[PDB]
Amino acid sequence: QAGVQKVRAWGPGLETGQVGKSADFVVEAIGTEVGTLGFSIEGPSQAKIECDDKGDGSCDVRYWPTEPGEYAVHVICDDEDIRDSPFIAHILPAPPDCFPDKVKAFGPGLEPTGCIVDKPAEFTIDARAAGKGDLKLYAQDADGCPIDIKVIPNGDGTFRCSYVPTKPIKHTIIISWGGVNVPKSPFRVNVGE
Ligand SMILES: [K+]
Repeated sequence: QAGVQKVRAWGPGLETGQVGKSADFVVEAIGTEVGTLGFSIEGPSQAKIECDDKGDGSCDVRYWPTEPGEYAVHVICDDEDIRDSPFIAHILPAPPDCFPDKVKAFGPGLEPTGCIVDKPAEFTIDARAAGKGDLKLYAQDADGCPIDIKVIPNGDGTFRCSYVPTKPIKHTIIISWGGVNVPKSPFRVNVGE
């Protein structure tokens, strides 16, 4: 097994976030089982890290940095860090004008079911209630491939998004605002076909 990468972590919490909001990311395991893994956090607060198994070979991991600054996120497979562990995340003070919980995202292209290969998967993002922030999307299929999402701002605080899935496998989409995961996200989408 010197040719295959057993474990992948990706998402906003690996890079960034905001005091008082949760820092979230996703971990996919192929080789060993999902509860085989450890996590620890090094930083200016004793953020409590928490793994949440989705049953499909992946989990939603999230922690709560109650202090601004630089945290080291460790993702461990048999007492060793995985490829890019640790992860340095810079947590920001909470801006008084950013509201990630208010972002709402929806569309056939974010639904668990119904999406089919080689056809456009579409959705919208409505940040009109969400105050000042940066939109950032992270997206991978289960084979670990990046998914390129077209995102066009309508201008009014609303976004048309689309991708064309290429294989009948899981595609996971994470949406963040102000560097913080939005409610309902990550979206696990079976591209059937
Ligand atoms: K790293």
